Amino acid sequence: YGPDQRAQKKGDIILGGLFPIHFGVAAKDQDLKSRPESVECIRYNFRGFRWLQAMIFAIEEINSSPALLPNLTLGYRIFDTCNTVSKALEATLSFVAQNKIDSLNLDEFCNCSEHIPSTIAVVGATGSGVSTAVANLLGLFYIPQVSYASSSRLLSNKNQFKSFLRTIPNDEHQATAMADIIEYFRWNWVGTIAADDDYGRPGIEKFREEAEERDICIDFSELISQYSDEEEIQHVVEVIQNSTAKVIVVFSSGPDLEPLIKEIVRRNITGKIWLASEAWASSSLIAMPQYFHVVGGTIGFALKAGQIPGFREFLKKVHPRKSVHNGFAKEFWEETFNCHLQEFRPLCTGDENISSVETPYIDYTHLRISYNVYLAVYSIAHALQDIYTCLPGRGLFTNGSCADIKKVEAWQVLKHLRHLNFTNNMGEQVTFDECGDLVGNYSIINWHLSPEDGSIVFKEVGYYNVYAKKGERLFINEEKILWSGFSREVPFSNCSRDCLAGTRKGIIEGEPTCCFECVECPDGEYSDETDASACNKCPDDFWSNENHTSCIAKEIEFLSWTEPFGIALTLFAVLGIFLTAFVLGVFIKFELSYLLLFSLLCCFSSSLFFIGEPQDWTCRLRQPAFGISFVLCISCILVKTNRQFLLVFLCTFMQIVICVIWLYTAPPSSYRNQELEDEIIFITCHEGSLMALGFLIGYTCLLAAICFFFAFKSRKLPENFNEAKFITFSMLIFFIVWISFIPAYASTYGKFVSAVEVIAILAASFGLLACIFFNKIYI
Amino acid sequence: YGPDQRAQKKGDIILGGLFPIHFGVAAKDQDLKSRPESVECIRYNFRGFRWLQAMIFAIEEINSSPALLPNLTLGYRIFDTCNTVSKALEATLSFVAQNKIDSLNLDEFCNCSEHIPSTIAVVGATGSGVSTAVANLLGLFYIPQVSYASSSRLLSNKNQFKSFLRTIPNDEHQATAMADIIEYFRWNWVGTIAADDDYGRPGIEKFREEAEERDICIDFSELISQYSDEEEIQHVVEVIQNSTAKVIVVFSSGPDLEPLIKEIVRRNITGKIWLASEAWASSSLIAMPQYFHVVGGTIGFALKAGQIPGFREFLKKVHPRKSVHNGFAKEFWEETFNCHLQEFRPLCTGDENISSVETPYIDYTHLRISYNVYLAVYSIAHALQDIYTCLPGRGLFTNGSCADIKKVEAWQVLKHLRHLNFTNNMGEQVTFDECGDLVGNYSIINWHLSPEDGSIVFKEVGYYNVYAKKGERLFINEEKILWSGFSREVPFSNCSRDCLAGTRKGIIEGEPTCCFECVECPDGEYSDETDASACNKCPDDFWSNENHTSCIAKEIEFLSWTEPFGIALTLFAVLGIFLTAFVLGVFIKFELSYLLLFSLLCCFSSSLFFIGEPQDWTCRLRQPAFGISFVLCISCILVKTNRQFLLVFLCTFMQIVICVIWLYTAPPSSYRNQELEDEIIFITCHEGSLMALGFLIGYTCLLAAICFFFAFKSRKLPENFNEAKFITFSMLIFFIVWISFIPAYASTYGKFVSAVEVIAILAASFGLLACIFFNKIYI
Ligand SMILES: *[C@@H]1O[C@H](CO)[C@@H](O[C@@H]2O[C@H](CO)[C@@H](O[C@@H]3O[C@H](CO)[C@@H](O)[C@H](O)[C@H]3NC(C)=O)[C@H](O)[C@H]2NC(C)=O)[C@H](O)[C@H]1NC(C)=O
Ligand SMILES: *[C@@H]1O[C@H](CO)[C@@H](O[C@@H]2O[C@H](CO)[C@@H](O[C@@H]3O[C@H](CO)[C@@H](O)[C@H](O)[C@H]3NC(C)=O)[C@H](O)[C@H]2NC(C)=O)[C@H](O)[C@H]1NC(C)=O
Ligand SMILES: *[C@@H]1O[C@H](CO)[C@@H](O[C@@H]2O[C@H](CO)[C@@H](O)[C@H](O)[C@H]2NC(C)=O)[C@H](O)[C@H]1NC(C)=O
Ligand SMILES: *[C@@H]1O[C@H](CO)[C@@H](O[C@@H]2O[C@H](CO)[C@@H](O)[C@H](O)[C@H]2NC(C)=O)[C@H](O)[C@H]1NC(C)=O
Ligand SMILES: N[C@@H](Cc1c[nH]c2ccccc12)C(=O)O
Ligand SMILES: N[C@@H](Cc1c[nH]c2ccccc12)C(=O)O
Ligand SMILES: *[C@@H]1O[C@H](CO)[C@@H](O)[C@H](O)[C@H]1NC(C)=O
Ligand SMILES: *[C@@H]1O[C@H](CO)[C@@H](O)[C@H](O)[C@H]1NC(C)=O
Ligand SMILES: *[C@@H]1O[C@H](CO)[C@@H](O)[C@H](O)[C@H]1NC(C)=O
Ligand SMILES: *[C@@H]1O[C@H](CO)[C@@H](O)[C@H](O)[C@H]1NC(C)=O
Ligand SMILES: *[C@@H]1O[C@H](CO)[C@@H](O)[C@H](O)[C@H]1NC(C)=O
Ligand SMILES: *[C@@H]1O[C@H](CO)[C@@H](O)[C@H](O)[C@H]1NC(C)=O
Ligand SMILES: *[C@@H]1O[C@H](CO)[C@@H](O)[C@H](O)[C@H]1NC(C)=O
Ligand SMILES: *[C@@H]1O[C@H](CO)[C@@H](O)[C@H](O)[C@H]1NC(C)=O
Ligand SMILES: [Ca+2]
Ligand SMILES: [Ca+2]
Ligand SMILES: [Ca+2]
Ligand SMILES: [Ca+2]
Repeated sequence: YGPDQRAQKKGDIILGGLFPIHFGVAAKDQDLKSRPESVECIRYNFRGFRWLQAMIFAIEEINSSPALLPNLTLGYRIFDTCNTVSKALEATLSFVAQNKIDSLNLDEFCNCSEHIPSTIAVVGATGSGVSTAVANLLGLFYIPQVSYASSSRLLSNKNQFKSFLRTIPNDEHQATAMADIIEYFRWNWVGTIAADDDYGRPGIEKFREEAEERDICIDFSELISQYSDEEEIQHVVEVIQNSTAKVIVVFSSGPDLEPLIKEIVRRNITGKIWLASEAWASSSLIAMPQYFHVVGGTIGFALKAGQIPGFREFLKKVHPRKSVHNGFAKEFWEETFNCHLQEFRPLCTGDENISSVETPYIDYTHLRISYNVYLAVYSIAHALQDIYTCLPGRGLFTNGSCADIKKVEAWQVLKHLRHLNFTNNMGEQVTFDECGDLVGNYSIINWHLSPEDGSIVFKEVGYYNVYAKKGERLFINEEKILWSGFSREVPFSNCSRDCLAGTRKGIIEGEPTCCFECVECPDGEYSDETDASACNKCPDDFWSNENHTSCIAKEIEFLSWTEPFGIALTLFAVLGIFLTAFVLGVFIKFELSYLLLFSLLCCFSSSLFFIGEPQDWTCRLRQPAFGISFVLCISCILVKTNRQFLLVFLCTFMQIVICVIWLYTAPPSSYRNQELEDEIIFITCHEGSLMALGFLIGYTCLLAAICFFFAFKSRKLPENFNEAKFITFSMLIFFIVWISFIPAYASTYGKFVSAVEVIAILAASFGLLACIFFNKIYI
Repeated sequence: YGPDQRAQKKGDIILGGLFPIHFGVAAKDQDLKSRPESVECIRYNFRGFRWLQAMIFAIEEINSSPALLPNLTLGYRIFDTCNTVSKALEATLSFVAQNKIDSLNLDEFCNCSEHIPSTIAVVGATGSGVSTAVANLLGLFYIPQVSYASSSRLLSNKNQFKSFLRTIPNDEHQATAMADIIEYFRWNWVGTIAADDDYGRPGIEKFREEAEERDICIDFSELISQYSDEEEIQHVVEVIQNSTAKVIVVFSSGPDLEPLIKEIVRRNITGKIWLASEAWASSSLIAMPQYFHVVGGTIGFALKAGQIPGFREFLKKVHPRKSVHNGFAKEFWEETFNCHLQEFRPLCTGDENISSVETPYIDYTHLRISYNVYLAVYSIAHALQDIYTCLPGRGLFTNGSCADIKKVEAWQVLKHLRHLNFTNNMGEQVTFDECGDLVGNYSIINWHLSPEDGSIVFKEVGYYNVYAKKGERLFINEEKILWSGFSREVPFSNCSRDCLAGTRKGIIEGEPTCCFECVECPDGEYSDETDASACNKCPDDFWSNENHTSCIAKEIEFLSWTEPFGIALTLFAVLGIFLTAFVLGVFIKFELSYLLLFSLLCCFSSSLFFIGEPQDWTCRLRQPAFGISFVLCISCILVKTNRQFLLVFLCTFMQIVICVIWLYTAPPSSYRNQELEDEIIFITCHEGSLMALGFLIGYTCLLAAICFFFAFKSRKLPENFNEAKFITFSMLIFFIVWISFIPAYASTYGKFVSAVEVIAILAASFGLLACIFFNKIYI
């Protein structure tokens, strides 16, 4: 009863089933003026008819093989749910009719003897919005429902759907796999689209939850349906166009993506790569050749294929007349041959060849969901077998006493179906968990266009092994992947382009972490990585390059010790020492000959002892350059004609006491200065407050000035061949040198702050011997 | 029939109803050894019994007032769904029993005359996981279901739930309101918790979708249930403890938050503020006084209260004996008085006072959902009224012919219920939209503890006007809000603390945009805002401050025009001019008196014409400082005793030709230099390649040196009171000055690169007159 398009066959134990022979109900909506009537289904699903044949075929195989359920035949009352909850509930209200005694004792059948004989276990409700609505009605009467296709995670809640097992993997793994793919191809800017029913809605939240532990920032997220209006479809395609993201993760069903794909083709939005859910990655509505402008390269998923023997030869044995136990055969015949079967449209002779036309009923390469239908009805058969072959004192019920077969109930088959452990025709073990589902391995496919009259071929490009360890589960042989149909290079679908090794990452306000700008950082930056979020600072003896990469450029070494700028002045000091020694020899052979020669040679020999990079001793040894000058300027008071002479320690010991007092105040330490930035590693010796200045003013500007007022009366007096005149000329040379010293010493730094003093001491002590020794010798 | 705890009363038109008298079914799960039986409900819901009394009371009011539905009495078959889909489906399978002809013609009642008289419109299914499961079964038979409490957005899909209207607002507005509150209090780091059924799951996705257009980054998102296990509850409280976010948006129901709230109290996780959904913000399971350590200050929502007259006096008229049409009264009596009614537990006399004990059945301050029950049954009455008072040729059905009352069907009441426009007892208009719901205004409450024996009082702190414009809908009078129970200051719940105006925002890799670090930016930074994501760069005449805020510090103005460093040298130049003029007057009164006085005064008067900030003319007027020196040094060849003399243009015109050729090569333009960074706005005049150097070497070092070999034979020759000797002394002064000029000119910059040349010209031209004019005058 119920609907009047059944597929019915009597038997001892009646199964029942629910299959999607059409794709939907008609678009007519009632205004409720007239009394409402049953809505008529519109499209046709040859894949759904193949699923129905796979159920019926395995029931004939169980009734054929006598090693499984002997002297007991299986019937079935297979209905058709046109992918709608109402058409499914009209069927599963006729499934539970004899069981409807427990609340309504007022059934009292009164229209049949066996009273619509009680279904033991229903196999069906493909959609997950349909299984959720049928498993609520098959949960009061405890009839087990073994669904072959519904694969949402809401149905794995065994406090509400108390009797629901399924032979298709959960979708907690597929939303992990679609994040592993996006992580593996190094994308971080994707968008999601999900069908608004119980399949896409809790299956895109798992992808959102598992693509933010990988940094898979989501761009947009829209929900579609198969009954959405034109404003909603236009809004979804405007969000697709208004964005810049090439990976679109579509977690939807077959005919829910149809109004979006039609309109995206009609508006020609090319470039995106569609990661596909399992429900539409092998679909005879989206894989159509004229959609291949926008739908190509769609890396999808598919379940593990099966092998059913004799099934393809059983599919061709169909007929609208020889099949008396199949009410859908006439509708399939008329829809596949464009006939009109008589018992615009020509009358059908009924002698056609089924292998002649091209249709998804017989043009298939792998059984994937049809094998799940076969496996579900074999699961119910292998539970009825264990009820059949149970010995007393051994079973599963209370006190081990198992139940009979001739009066078997639905909850006993549910109890045995929970504890199921059997083997297929492929040697695999099938067992339902505590949440009642199987576990399987996905085989990632790709959408290629066959270049000889073929529609679309699905080329397998890897797997997804769910048994392996977390992290190593995905294998993508990416030399078979044709990006957007024809290309070969992996497309760029990041948000902002990853900047180079000279720049850092700077963010925009109101945009995610996955989108930045990239600016350069200054002054000791050294962005050593490629995408560093903050470039560091260099060590103090290093400075950044021109391209702002790793700072291998060190700072200065400004010393000029043996350089060709200081070595020539050292040669001048050696020439002064040699010219002094050649006069000392002529003064020895041929106190003003001992001290005013020895300290005079010291003032020109220790003046070469202030070059190079200074240190503690080379920074404390600047005091002899004045202490020896104060003793070598004693000739101006010792060689005069106004001459008890060995009391030069009335000034030399004063200078020595000044030096011994000032060596603690002006410290014996070079001080490295930071005046420039790039190459500024200095050494400047940092005289304290007044020490060397007071020492110079009290010796080298005081003795030569106290000699000045004493020799100004003798400058116009020649004596001993004008010795006073030559002393005054050397004193004028010394005054010119000490006038030239101080401003050039004040207005220089570093390399040129010592080369003024060391040149001025040379220029004074060379004149103070060349004006005097030559005139005293050559006369 | 169905369940054997009904509330039944016969009548002409039977309504039906579904109410949550208990809170859930017992925790016993079947192992299916025994034959499974009906599970027994556990807790009690006095609020649910108040809702049942509000339905029954309005049915008595319709049967009482003769102005509404006269000569026609309303019955009801009210059942009890213990918040479970299975207990609701056992009831709504006994609602549709006479309507079960359309698919099963084999009903053929055979146990009643009227055959369980057909319910016209059911009122119930409070939960939104229960209304979704009952509206699928009341959508084949087109019975209208007017739910009073289910408020999810999945039920507003009129292609699947074809007959479902409701008198509670949708939850597309409440998830907007909870984002408006978080935006209004300036939070950006929240966490969400949602009950895993059809209420929290599509209601937290709307909050996630509307709290990322406001930048409301989400921290965590967990799903709970009332059947969750201890590992899941421990995981949720470990995510709450392991996070740092104080705003927790709980979108859940009453008894779904119970195992989380119990365990959070048992582990004492204090500090969080719980934004509440409407379902538990006024709940007699969470608002309990011992939970107030962690549950306080919970800014919730509540619907608009109603006024039902006579209802509180009707509630006290209940009795287990006088109520013959109410099967729940004995259970309510026994559960509220701890009795055991006879027809551990003492026997009940049945003479107690209902207003004596404290219970949520009678301790209420505002009718919110009870008014919705009243409004739903008045909606069905005001649709039956319009079927009653329809004139022919005027109705809503086909060709205007409306239907009778004595044979009325469910789809006619559905048609009239769609077109409903009536008025309450409060003067408000009630009309269902095209998606079949009402619109209402929320009244935001807060959870205060009453400090005299009270449990928890709910103090209203504002509203949420959904009729107003988008953006201005929320009004929070925040001087009534007690944060976490007692406090008064708004709590800080951002991710990272907003940094100051000296620093920028730097990001962390692997963390959202809402969390940053804050580093300082250098060298012309001027972070003018408070939380700028990138600090700008200053204009070139400005440099950054010490605190790196807005750069008001301008650069240098190094000129020294009228400063106390250049004005004293200008006074020295004026003194040189005056001392030259006083000698010119004594040479006039008492060509070497004309040219060697006029050009000599020019060389000391135009030497003050090179001070200040230079410009085109003040940078081209450096050439007279050599052109006048070459003409004023002509005295050294014009005043000698070896003296056709007016051919000084054999050198002065050569210098003039050099200047006229070099004024284009060395350009007349000051060049601003950038040698330092902070205060470095310079002017340096940028001599070209060799122009001034060659001019100086060809005039001022050439004439004085060609005079040298001519006057070296006359230096030992006194003539005209030693004029040659005084000329040689002035030439030695000039040679000393031009030896002191060049190194101090080379080793300075800017302010000290002109003050060396302008001092050296003064020192040369003062000596070249003071050595000569004084000896020529005073003799
Ligand atoms: C889109 O943005 C992505 C950021 O999420 C980029 O992903 C980055 O790719 C890098 C390779 O180009 C990865 O570097 C790897 O780092 C690990 C250590 O973390 C090393 O062992 C690997 O050797 C190294 N890879 C190579 C080739 O050297 C980054 O780790 C990775 N970022 C993250 C967060 O994982 C994408 O590159 C970018 N897209 C494009 C096209 O550039
Ligand atoms: C948590 O982070 C939030 C960032 O999302 C901070 O929110 C910022 O608060 C500022 C006020 O303190 C807002 O400034 C306002 O800016 C508008 C113009 O955009 C002006 O008209 C207002 O006058 C100005 N407010 C004041 C008081 O001057 C920021 O706009 C706002 N950020 C955003 C993105 O809106 C929170 O402040 C922060 N929490 C705490 C406690 O600081
Ligand atoms: C799951 O997928 C994997 C890979 O696609 C399959 O694992 C292989 O199984 C064969 C047969 O046992 C082994 O010889 C290989 O070594 C396996 N590959 C590995 C471990 O990488 C497996 O057949 C699939 N199906 C199931 C049910 O596990
Ligand atoms: C919705 O909420 C608002 C504010 O809580 C209420 O609006 C006020 O209504 C009264 C009566 O009409 C007016 O006098 C006020 O001016 C309104 N306030 C405004 C416009 O800010 C309103 O009563 C609530 N209910 C409905 C059904 O709108
Ligand atoms: N899991 C799918 C059902 C499904 C799997 N494969 C399919 C192929 C076609 C149609 C539906 C399916 C759903 O929830 O809807
Ligand atoms: N909308 C709630 C129903 C509800 C509203 N208020 C309530 C108060 C108590 C219990 C349930 C409710 C839900 O979907 O579940
Ligand atoms: C798309 O972008 C245009 C231009 O900014 C804008 O006008 C339009 O509203 C956008 N549409 C959507 C859906 O964002
Ligand atoms: C869509 O665009 C592609 C490439 O731009 C082009 O080949 C194709 O013909 C277009 N189709 C339509 C219908 O505009
Ligand atoms: C043993 O089995 C009988 C019926 O088979 C049952 O009534 C009884 O309770 C059982 N006893 C135990 C201890 O299991
Ligand atoms: C039962 O199933 C388990 C795995 O689920 C398997 O290891 C075991 O071999 C099965 N039992 C038998 C008897 O095959
Ligand atoms: C909480 O933090 C601790 C310490 O880092 C960690 O060991 C634990 O696994 C965390 N738990 C969760 C649920 O994040
Ligand atoms: C929980 O903590 C609060 C404050 O720390 C304290 O007042 C209260 O007594 C605690 N309760 C328990 C059970 O530890
Ligand atoms: C008028 O009404 C009759 C019955 O009331 C109906 O059969 C007929 O179709 C209607 N005609 C029009 C034009 O509405
Ligand atoms: C019908 O409802 C509208 C608003 O929905 C209201 O404006 C109008 O007044 C109502 N009709 C009557 C007759 O009150
Ligand atoms: Ca398909
Ligand atoms: Ca934003
Ligand atoms: Ca409650
Ligand atoms: Ca991260």
